[PDB]
Amino acid sequence: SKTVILSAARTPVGKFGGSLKDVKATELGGIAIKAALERANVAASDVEEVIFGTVIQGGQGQIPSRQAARAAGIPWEVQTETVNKVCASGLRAVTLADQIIRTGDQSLIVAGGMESMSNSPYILRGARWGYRMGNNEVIDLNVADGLTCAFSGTHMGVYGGEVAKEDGISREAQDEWAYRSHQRAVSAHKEGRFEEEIVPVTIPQRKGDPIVVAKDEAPREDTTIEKLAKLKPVFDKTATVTAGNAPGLNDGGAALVLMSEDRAKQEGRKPLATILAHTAIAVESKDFPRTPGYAINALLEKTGKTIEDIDLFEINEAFAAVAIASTEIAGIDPEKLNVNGGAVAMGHPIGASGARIIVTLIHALKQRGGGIGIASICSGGGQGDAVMIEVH
Amino acid sequence: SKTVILSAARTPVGKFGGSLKDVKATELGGIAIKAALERANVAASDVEEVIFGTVIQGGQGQIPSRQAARAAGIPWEVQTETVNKVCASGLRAVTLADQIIRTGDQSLIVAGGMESMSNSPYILRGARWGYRMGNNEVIDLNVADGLTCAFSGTHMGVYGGEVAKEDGISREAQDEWAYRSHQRAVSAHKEGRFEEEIVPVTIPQRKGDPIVVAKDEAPREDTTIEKLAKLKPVFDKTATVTAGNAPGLNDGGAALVLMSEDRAKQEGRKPLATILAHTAIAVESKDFPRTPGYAINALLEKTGKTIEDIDLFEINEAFAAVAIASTEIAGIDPEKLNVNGGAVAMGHPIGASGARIIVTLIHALKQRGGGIGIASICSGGGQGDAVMIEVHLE
Amino acid sequence: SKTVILSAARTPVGKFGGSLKDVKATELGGIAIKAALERANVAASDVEEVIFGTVIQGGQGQIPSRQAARAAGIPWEVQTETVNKVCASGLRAVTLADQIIRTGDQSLIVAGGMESMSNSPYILRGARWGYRMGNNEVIDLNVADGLTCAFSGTHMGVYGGEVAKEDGISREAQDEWAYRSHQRAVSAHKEGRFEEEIVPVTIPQRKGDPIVVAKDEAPREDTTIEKLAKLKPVFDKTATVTAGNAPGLNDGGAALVLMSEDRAKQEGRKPLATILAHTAIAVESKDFPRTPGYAINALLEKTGKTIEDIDLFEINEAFAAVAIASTEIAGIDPEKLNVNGGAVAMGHPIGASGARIIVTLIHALKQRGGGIGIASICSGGGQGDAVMIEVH
Amino acid sequence: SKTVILSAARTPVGKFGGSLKDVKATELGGIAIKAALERANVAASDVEEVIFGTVIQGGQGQIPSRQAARAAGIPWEVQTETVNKVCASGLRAVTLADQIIRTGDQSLIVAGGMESMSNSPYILRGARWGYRMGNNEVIDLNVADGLTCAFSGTHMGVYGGEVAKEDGISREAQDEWAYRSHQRAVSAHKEGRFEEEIVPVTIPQRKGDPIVVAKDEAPREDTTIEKLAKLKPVFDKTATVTAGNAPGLNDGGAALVLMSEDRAKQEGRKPLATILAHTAIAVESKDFPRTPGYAINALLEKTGKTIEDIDLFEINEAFAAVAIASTEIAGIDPEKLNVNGGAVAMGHPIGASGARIIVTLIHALKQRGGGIGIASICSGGGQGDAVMIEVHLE
Ligand SMILES: CC(C)(COP(=O)(O)OP(=O)(O)OC[C@H]1O[C@@H](n2cnc3c(N)ncnc32)[C@H](O)[C@@H]1OP(=O)(O)O)[C@@H](O)C(=O)NCCC(=O)NCCS
Ligand SMILES: CC(C)(COP(=O)(O)OP(=O)(O)OC[C@H]1O[C@@H](n2cnc3c(N)ncnc32)[C@H](O)[C@@H]1OP(=O)(O)O)[C@@H](O)C(=O)NCCC(=O)NCCS
Ligand SMILES: CC(C)(COP(=O)(O)OP(=O)(O)OC[C@H]1O[C@@H](n2cnc3c(N)ncnc32)[C@H](O)[C@@H]1OP(=O)(O)O)[C@@H](O)C(=O)NCCC(=O)NCCS
Ligand SMILES: CC(C)(COP(=O)(O)OP(=O)(O)OC[C@H]1O[C@@H](n2cnc3c(N)ncnc32)[C@H](O)[C@@H]1OP(=O)(O)O)[C@@H](O)C(=O)NCCC(=O)NCCS
Repeated sequence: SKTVILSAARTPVGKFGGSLKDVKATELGGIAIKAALERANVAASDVEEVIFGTVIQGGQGQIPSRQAARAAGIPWEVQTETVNKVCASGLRAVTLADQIIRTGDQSLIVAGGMESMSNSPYILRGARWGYRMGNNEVIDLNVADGLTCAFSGTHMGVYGGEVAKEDGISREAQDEWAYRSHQRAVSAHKEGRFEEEIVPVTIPQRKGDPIVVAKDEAPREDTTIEKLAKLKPVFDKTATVTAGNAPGLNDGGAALVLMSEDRAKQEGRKPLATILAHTAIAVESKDFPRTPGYAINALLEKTGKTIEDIDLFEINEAFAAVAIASTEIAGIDPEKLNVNGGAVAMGHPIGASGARIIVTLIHALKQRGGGIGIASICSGGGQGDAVMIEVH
Repeated sequence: SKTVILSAARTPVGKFGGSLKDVKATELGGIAIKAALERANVAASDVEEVIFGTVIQGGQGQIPSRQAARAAGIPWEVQTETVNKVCASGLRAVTLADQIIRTGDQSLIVAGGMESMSNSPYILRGARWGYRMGNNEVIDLNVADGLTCAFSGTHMGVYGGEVAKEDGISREAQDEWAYRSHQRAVSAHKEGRFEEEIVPVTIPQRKGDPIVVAKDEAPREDTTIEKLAKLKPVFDKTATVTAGNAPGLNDGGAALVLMSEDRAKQEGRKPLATILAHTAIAVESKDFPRTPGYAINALLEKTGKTIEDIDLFEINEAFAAVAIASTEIAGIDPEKLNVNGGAVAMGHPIGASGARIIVTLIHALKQRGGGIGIASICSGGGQGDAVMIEVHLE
Repeated sequence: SKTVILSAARTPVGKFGGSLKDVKATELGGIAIKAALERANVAASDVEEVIFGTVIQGGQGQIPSRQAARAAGIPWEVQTETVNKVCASGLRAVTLADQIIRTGDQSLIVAGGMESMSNSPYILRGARWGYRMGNNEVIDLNVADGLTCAFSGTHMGVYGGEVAKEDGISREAQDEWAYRSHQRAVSAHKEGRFEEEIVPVTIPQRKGDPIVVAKDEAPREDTTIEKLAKLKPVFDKTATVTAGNAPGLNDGGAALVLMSEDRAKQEGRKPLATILAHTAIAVESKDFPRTPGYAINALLEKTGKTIEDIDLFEINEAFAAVAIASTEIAGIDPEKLNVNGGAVAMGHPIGASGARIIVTLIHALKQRGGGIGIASICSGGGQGDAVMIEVH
Repeated sequence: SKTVILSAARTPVGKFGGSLKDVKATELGGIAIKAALERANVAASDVEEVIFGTVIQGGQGQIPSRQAARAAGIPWEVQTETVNKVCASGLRAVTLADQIIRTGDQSLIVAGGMESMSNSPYILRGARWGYRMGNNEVIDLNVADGLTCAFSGTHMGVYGGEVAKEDGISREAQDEWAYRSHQRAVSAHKEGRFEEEIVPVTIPQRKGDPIVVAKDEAPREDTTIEKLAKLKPVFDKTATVTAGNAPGLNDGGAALVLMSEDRAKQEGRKPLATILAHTAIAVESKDFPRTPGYAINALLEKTGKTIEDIDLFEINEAFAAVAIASTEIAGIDPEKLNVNGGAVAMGHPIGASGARIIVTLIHALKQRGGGIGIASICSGGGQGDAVMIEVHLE
């Protein structure tokens, strides 16, 4: 009952309708999974279970995790489940893998997440039994299943703005975090700090030569405080949340290979990282933006560690407001937060983001010579999940 | 040691466009969960995790398990995830609850599943970035995400007929198993053997009093071998699979309350059942109908145990052909299989069926004076899952 | 330059999603056309032109008039146009035929109208070039092309209520007209006064025996002033227009055979009726309910006839309010108006109604021993058309 | 006696999804109508009737002719009807105006047509009363109402290739006529021969200054026989019809002002042109491409006249194959046919094309010093319409 991470791989994150528009979510997951197995030196046929997150499942076909496992070359004989915990899906896949391995039921699991918000369909409610008369709506499945509360219909972006308002986080503080997120992502890319974690995506072409996507699409070298201050409130004209200080709709895949500490020892494998612990909390839907600091505090209490014991943090930038608020709630030095950039700059491919931030955290830790990291992520519907990892 | 089941409840199963047409999947889940908590005498605010299965998630809204949890009165502070393992979703929700409780991370979980195949939407692929010109498809999401192979586009019912053909199971054997399934379900309803497991669904009317649905809609009192032999093959003129020896599209929910052995003893709680063990196997998509007997064989191998120690079996009737094939492959006595009816009579609300068969198995064990049971279910994509349970009275 | 009517035939009028739900508009038009040719004793091959009205053309296929001509057994060699003047379509087809015959360019035209509001599709605007993101609408083509003003988006039923309000026509007066319209339609049917004009519709069956529709579906023997007074305002909670005092959405076909007076004389044909004259007026969209009395007054001025010279009137019951208002504006004895019932009782299959009221007027005239009739009809967009016919 | 044309105006023709993408059909109609009234020096409030053609009416809203009339500034008090005779709609609008004026019922009519094939919607058949289960079609309304036979479902382009095959018109003859069509259209634009007939379209931008579209978008300066020979057949691997020797889907409007001879003389108005005569014929749907030459022959027979008395012809290029076939059938000198280009180069906005070719014919006659012309157009469903006009200067 201890879980090691042998490997951690992610695709670049694409913009909505951008570089990965013609790649299915399951293909992005397959690419991440295959790169993780290569980097782990694990044969596909030795995988015992695949646990894969994706949120907008409508129209992906039967059990998307199986499609991603098969796209990776994992044989038919390996069992799989698809999991949905909205933004936490990719992280919960990993913490579920940790739990299953700690029972001894399995010793080698692939876990991660995938999303192609570019390829989400539109739906027709009412067409099955008939509209009869009067106009009806054609519903963006990203909006219906990902971006709006199932209880109130309110957009996540309205809840983000309401929390920023109640927490007293200014427009100017949010635009400063957005700027810093862009500058750290462009810097990390230029200086080669994403080279190790990224598996490029090759897109067969109508033309002759294949398109290679090797870089995160959304970071802007040319964004500035001045340009961000010009943008308009997107969800409410009185709020502070804009397109510039909120993450986009995005496409991406992320995968990790997990193994029992005991099996890795016996096989003579040097793990990339160890899972020390994880916890989740839940609050009302409208308070989802508050959860990452609560989840971090809950995990510190669980482990008996203090904030000063943590070398780096990845808090998913659900909004810039959420990185700032969660910094206050947990008393985090922002110099140790999202040091290679975060979702405001890099995007939020919902089902992948939870696994993506672990992949980024591991490599950020390796880059500063190892240490202890927490990845924390809030999720629509009002949950927060956090995991503590060690890179030796 | 062994995870305990305090309670197990299911809705009636409705026909497609039938008696539960106007009830959302998440409401069916909530009703089942609330009845499970009432029967367990567990407070909703003491639940630590809800793990709920559903397959056609398209258009249900954010994290359907959470909607089901809230519909049951479970507070905001309880964590939840939705799981999808096609037909196995409701069963894998339970075996995941078992693994989590066995780690010690939690001691009280609600697990189960739900589906409203009636309320699944249609989709438009291509409308987001534009058709430009030419006709396109408006796609039935039950067909796209539930009933067709992600790899080949082939209907599960084609795979059902192909496996029945290859195993040499006749049209006549399939129709006899279908007639038997209806006789056993009708018989279980009329003799009061479903009364304990079913939580009725109350549908508030715009008009007069509420409608209360208390009975499984699909079982037919008046079906016969004669009528079944008249039906035409549905997926291939040359195959043996009809609307009468294949389950329907259906609406339902089912829920169980799971607790650690240790916590159950501290609180004075007698288990309804114990989870002994579970396993899963996986094969090619086209071979999904063969998995239940293989899942049983691997589960027996794992527990050192013998087919003769098992008092009752629930094998989800993915087709009549699957109950027959699995009987030979596991060497099962048919008199010990699906004794109150199965999916051919009762229906297959995909996300719920894996929890549903465990609820039916627990109550069939209890009616028999107790014993050991295996629930086994195959799922689209080529998986089989089986769980071994123990039921004792007093 | 005079036009005779050799024959006049209509299908029964079906309710929305009712008796004619599985018959295409072009099939309803074909059935009417074929019955008119039989009743005229005119060979299909001698027809020189088919002019046919239909309003909701979306999804009917290429030139619906040609489909109706071919469904009637009219050979490929006969020319055809489809015309759209909303509610006036079926009447304008007839008055256009009169004009063409008065030039001598042709001497034998089939004219009429057809509508299947049951079979109108739904549309997606935005799907061609792509929604990109956000919910959109699926639009009822009856609502978009038939029932709402192209300028304001307002429902015809809102304009009906606004005119009833401005003209001081009470809820109670409208419910009395609705009751009278139902009682005259049921009476006409029971006493055989629709037997001559109706051509039954035969619907081939999944079962063995074909369904024969021989009766107008919408008239209610059991409707009463009491039941009508219980109904709620449908378009605005402060207005007087209800489901009971406004016509429905309906399905129907109507056809007439027109011939030059000179050719009919030479062939020894006794015409059913003669077209004496016609006129149209136009007003702003919102004033469409006012046009029938104006059109009648314009036609009396044109012919130098007075209201007392007219034996019977058919004013299409666009609303009960419109029969009442148009009665005042033209000073019409209501005992000579819509004597066998009208659209409030019988339905308003938009593209057919203009031809339908002429078919009804001719037979109502024959039943009282001949005389002079005016048919008048308002049409969405703010037009009114009226025709004066003689039955000798 | 003879109806007179005071004026004739057309928009540029836009490509599908091209330069007029953001302009509704009714706006294109209004722009053409307003330019016709300006050029006729006729007051909008003196018009007595608007007869306007459009084919894909689905989703345009109530009586599109009235929307076009109001877009032109024509008052509410002017009567209007929309007509549909597929590709002949714009031309039959004019010949109907001619018949009405010849009765004396009216003395001043606006006639013409419009289409925005760019803005045609998709439809859902079956969503009103419900799919129940199974995939359905989302239908391109251009395809359903414009481009396919109501009787067979066959694309007009299949009928085009079948008639080209049966008439023995080679791929090479079709591509030479296509190259010629582009050369003549490009040439007419560059040499200022379209400047008089075209009314530019001004598209107000959300952003900076308005976009002014003044040029036909489809004519290609850089097309060659070589490039045309490289294209693959569109509707049948074995046919000769390509994207290059068939017209596109296009956006456009065109309008004419018609007046009685008597009224024109009272008001001092010199006619742009006189309508001499018109006729229409009808054949089987599949034979629609053969009708233009037959319509010309019947119109000559009717007027006692001879093919040699006609100075210019506009035969709508429904396909290159149709211009060639019709040339043989009517015995036309190609040097007198479509002399400023036709639909293969210029496009086919179905509802407008029949008015458009009359506008182009009037200005080609005027450029030639005057004369007699015939416009002939075939239409989906199997019709042909031809109109004879006279143009004199001074
Ligand atoms: C906020 C949101 C509505 C924006 O959608 P969008 O309008 O498509 O966003 P875009 O990036 O296309 O548009 C924003 C505009 O601001 C500009 N902009 C955005 N970020 C900028 C930056 N950092 N610097 C400068 N300009 C910027 C863009 O260039 C664009 O302007 P343009 O139209 O001239 O190109 C969408 O990304 C969203 O809903 N995000 C939240 C996702 C979420 O909540 N996920 C979790 C769900 S549980
Ligand atoms: C088989 C299937 C296509 C049938 O759909 P359907 O046509 O809507 O089925 P119905 O329930 O309407 O039955 C069709 C006919 O058979 C008849 N029939 C069905 N079962 C019968 C029985 N036991 N006795 C007599 N008649 C019976 C019905 O009465 C009906 O007759 P009717 O149309 O005259 O009323 C559909 O249920 C299916 O695809 N099921 C497979 C489920 C599955 O594979 N799920 C797992 C995938 S991962
Ligand atoms: C008014 C309108 C919205 C009604 O649509 P609808 O709701 O489908 O109408 P229905 O007849 O189904 O419903 C009306 C209700 O009143 C009742 N009702 C209607 N007429 C009645 C009568 N004469 N006596 C008693 N009850 C009557 C019906 O039974 C029904 O009640 P129910 O739901 O219990 O069956 C629709 O017919 C309409 O828009 N009409 C105007 C058409 C028009 O303007 N055409 C010209 C366009 S240019
Ligand atoms: C023929 C038809 C299917 C073509 O549609 P499409 O594929 O959208 O056509 P495009 O304009 O995109 O042309 C296709 C290709 O041919 C090329 N092409 C077309 N005309 C060309 C020319 N003159 N020279 C060189 N290349 C040419 C285009 O550049 C394009 O190449 P690309 O795809 O690499 O850019 C369509 O226009 C049609 O159905 N037309 C018939 C109209 C009709 O029948 N109307 C009357 C019915 S009642």
